[PDB]
Amino acid sequence: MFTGSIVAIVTPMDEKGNVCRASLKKLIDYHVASGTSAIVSVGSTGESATLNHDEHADVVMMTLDLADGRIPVIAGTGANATAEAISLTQRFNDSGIVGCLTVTPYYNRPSQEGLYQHFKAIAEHTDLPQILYNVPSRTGCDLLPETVGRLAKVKNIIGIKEATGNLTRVNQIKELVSDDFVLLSGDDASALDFMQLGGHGVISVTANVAARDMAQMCKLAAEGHFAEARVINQRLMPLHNKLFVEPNPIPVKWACKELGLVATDTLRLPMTPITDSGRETVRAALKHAGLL
Amino acid sequence: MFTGSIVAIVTPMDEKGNVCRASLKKLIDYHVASGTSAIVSVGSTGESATLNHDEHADVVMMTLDLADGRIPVIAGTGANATAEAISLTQRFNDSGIVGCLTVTPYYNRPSQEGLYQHFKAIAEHTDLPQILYNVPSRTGCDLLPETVGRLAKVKNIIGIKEATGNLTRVNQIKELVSDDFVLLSGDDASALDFMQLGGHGVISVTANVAARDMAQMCKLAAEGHFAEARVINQRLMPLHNKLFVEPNPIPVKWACKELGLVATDTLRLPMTPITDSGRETVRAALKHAGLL
Amino acid sequence: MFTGSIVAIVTPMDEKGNVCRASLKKLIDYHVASGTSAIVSVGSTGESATLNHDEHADVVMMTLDLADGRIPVIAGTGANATAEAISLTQRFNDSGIVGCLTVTPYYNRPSQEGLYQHFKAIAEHTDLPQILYNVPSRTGCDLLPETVGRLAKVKNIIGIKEATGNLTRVNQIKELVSDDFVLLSGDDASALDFMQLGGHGVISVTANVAARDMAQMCKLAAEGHFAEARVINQRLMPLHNKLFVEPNPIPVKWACKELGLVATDTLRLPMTPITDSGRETVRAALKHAGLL
Amino acid sequence: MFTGSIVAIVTPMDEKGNVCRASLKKLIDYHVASGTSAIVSVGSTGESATLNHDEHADVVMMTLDLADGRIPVIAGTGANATAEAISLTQRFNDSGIVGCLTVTPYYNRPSQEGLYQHFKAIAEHTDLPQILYNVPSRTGCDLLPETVGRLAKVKNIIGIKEATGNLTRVNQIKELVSDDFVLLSGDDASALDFMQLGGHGVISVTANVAARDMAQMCKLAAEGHFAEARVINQRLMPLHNKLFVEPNPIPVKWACKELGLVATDTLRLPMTPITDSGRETVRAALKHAGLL
Ligand SMILES: [K+]
Ligand SMILES: [K+]
Ligand SMILES: [K+]
Ligand SMILES: [K+]
Repeated sequence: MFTGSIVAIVTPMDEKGNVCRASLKKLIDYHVASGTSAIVSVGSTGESATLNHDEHADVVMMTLDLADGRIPVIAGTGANATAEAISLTQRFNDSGIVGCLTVTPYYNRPSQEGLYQHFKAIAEHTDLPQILYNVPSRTGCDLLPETVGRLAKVKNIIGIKEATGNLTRVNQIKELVSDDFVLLSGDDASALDFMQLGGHGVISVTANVAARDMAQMCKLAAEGHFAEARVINQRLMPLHNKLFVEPNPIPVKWACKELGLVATDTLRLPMTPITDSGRETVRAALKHAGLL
Repeated sequence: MFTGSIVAIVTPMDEKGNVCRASLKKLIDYHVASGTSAIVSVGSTGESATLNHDEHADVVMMTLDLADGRIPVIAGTGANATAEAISLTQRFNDSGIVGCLTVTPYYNRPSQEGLYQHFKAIAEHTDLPQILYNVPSRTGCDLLPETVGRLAKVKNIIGIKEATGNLTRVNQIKELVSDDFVLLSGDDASALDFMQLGGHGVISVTANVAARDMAQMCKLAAEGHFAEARVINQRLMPLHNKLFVEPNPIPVKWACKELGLVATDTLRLPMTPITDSGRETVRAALKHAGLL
Repeated sequence: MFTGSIVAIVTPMDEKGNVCRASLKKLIDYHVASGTSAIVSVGSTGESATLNHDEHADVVMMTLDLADGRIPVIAGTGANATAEAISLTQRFNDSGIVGCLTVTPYYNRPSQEGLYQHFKAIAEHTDLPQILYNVPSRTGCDLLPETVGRLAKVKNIIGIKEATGNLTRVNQIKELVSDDFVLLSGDDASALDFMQLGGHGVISVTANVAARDMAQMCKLAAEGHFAEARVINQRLMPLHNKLFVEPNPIPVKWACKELGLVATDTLRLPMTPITDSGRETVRAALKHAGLL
Repeated sequence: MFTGSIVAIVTPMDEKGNVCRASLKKLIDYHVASGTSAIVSVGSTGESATLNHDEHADVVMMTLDLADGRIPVIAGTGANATAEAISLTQRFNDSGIVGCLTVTPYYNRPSQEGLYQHFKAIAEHTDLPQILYNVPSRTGCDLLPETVGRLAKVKNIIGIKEATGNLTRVNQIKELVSDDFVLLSGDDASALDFMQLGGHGVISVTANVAARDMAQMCKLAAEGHFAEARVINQRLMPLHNKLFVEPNPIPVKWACKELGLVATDTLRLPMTPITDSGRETVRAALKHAGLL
């Protein structure tokens, strides 16, 4: 539910750019079959940026329905206005979702005090477990360990998706929070390293197309079998890197379509279709992972 | 008007975070009297992030009404979803605004081709002049001179607010675009340098509280009187820097309240009240500028 | 000899700026008593920058003499001219030193091919074991894992001091080199993390003044007792950070003098004496480590 | 002379890496004929890093001799040990050089106070004009405008080569120093911008192969004819960039050989020969500049 291989699942779309139920069902069946631990619905990889809150909610509810209790579902609930974050979270109160993934406000670059008040207010308006999400390269701000420690004192703030790729954050956060506070990687290429340092799992883009390998890798890591996990990691490393050859989720949607997991690789503007060079790069990575 | 001193105006709020018409009137009267070239309504400094589109539109309409033809108004129209940008833009068609200030999508980090398709589509569906807005520190993406050059070929894409603070961009862009394309600094501390290199004006935070000095500085710059402009710039430099001592528009709103231009310095979360240290810093800068 | 807690030992000086033998002897006795694994003589912390090659060699030979076979000594041999690196290394051929620490050329920013040819040529002119040293913040260049792998194929290139503080390098290098290639941290604040990921020890500044704790921490790490090691790390973390409050080795020399380990904290220009604020910061860190 | 186009001249070498007098003569004759303002002898581009001080001095003396009073010569005198800088400077006292170009210490990352004491001591022990040289990408430290202002008060500290490429530095420094203090760009690609902002000249790599165009460009810039200067700059821009496609001076030495200005393009390790791809890139840039 908040450990192991968690997929930041794509929102598959028809050619008109609306959610494709047949494709979503196929994806969710795949994750259940693959041993994926949970699904993050309408996170970054799910095109939270270009779905309105009604559409977002429709996808989350559809994902929950189709999951049919077989696999836990975490809703993306991020917003750069605290009022909007609260409103979006309230949509899922008493819904069946097991928790929320909520990103530091983007664009407006709040202070560490602002981040504290933001997440505290959100937490106060829900009984749902909250996973903080830090990704400075996308947001323009950086939720530092000290503030994470402050926020971990709030009862329902229970973990962090740390997407900096800065591995020193693992033990910096760990020393300031209780032993049951969950540390999850948001950076596929460093996620095994992140678990080797004490992290409890990954919210993963790669898991969209290598769900089985990712589940296996994280199980091995949790068991302390890092050399064995590393063999899998090495097979997946080109995907971990090349799934960001063009902006996420352009490559991973293409990959999903290539593997027959979704009907179309359609995205919403300003995401654009994969370049020819992109296709070949990603195809090479899939081949390296043994997925073709 | 798209040259000279253009204020990125604060959205003054009462204690409930709602727009304060009386305060907005005072500000607009102040800019009319002080020679400001135009008003950017609900840009970053106007808390675009935390107003919903309906509130956003209300503020722009209120600003047009209060302006009453005395000073041109430019609407902030940025969104990270191309469909949303287009929809927001339509709310202002035939409103009386003279143009739109439209930011590169934030958080989703589109490619250069993505940015091209975003702004092209926005421009296609309006007759209004469009001013592009690049601010990588906030958005996570960087609209490069090559792509600005492509976009400048679109009839109604007329200029750019360049907020990198990287002065090499001025002549990189200038050489790729027609001589009527407007280059506006979005970085107060480097704006005079930007104008000296070929820039046509500034969309300014400092202009909120030093409107007359900014207007004169920009006129002198336009006339080639850089040494004379620089004397004014030097007295404003502490403001140019310290208005960002805490997240914009926290400092400038406090400054406006201290001068009596607005009734309260209230903001919306995740912006929080200025710190005591911040007040001291900002106060000092106002005094250096001769404003208190 | 190339694992555990290795000290990048200061070059203690009299008030005239020349090596102080009495102080060097006291330091070396301290390291023997403390269980320090080896001594790096005239590395960065030893003011390699401001000693000429004759003076450098005198200090290395004095350190070797005073060690008297009780503790292995690694000579700093870095130079940004390959001819000079070769000449400096040749001074120590058949001397008693057990190996060399050789930094990527600084200032002239060679290519990865240049780095390869540099280190290959050096290795070819000596039988001594070579430890590569990467510290981009000081040198302006970055020896990447791929090139490390290339160089590890040379018989006497046997390890790396990785001072980037970028923990992802550990497993990137490890996968490209043989199992007996040594990975050492050059970044005290992340060194435990570095060992947790597979590193074999640290070449440490902190060990100058906390030799016992550092030895104990590294032993615990090598044994897989990371929680226990972490308790020591937490006690030392303020030193790990604050020993760079002013340029290394200004703080650590002051610390050594304060602990009675050296007679004077004299350095050579352009290093300047510790500031008053500096003194208090470092004193607080020593107190936190229980060393006062 | 400390204004206009100043060439950072290559140290031409035979196949053994020894200075080639015949090639150096050709280069000097070329700069005399092409209107270059002065020659910087054994700066970065002259492989200061890989000549020992005696060879360094030989090249400077040979350059004075060949110049034969026809063009002023500035000696590179930088060292990261203040005592060494002073000693090197004395080798040139009463030599006929008109001044020294002295870099911020590299690798040891001194404080601003350290830099102050370094350059003050150097200036004290010579009558020669000193030009400070700031290039953080290479040295690991950054001489800030405040400290430049302090140093400019020293009689014989007369100017600065500012190689950051950060154009805001021009007027930050200018406002802190007297009107006779010389501001010289050390970044070819931004040099015209630097001059437009108030800079007095450039210490240039590009001038090695486009001496006449550089001399005219700088004269036009000095006269305020920026649009006319910019046309020349645009034909040189590919060289300004691609002369750093591989580490300086690898590209410019190859370019000199291709034009027939020098007999061989040999460098000293850790510089290695230009790649085939590099040749292609550089060749293209020469052609764009009209030189081949
Ligand atoms: K909690
Ligand atoms: K246009
Ligand atoms: K080896
Ligand atoms: K002076």
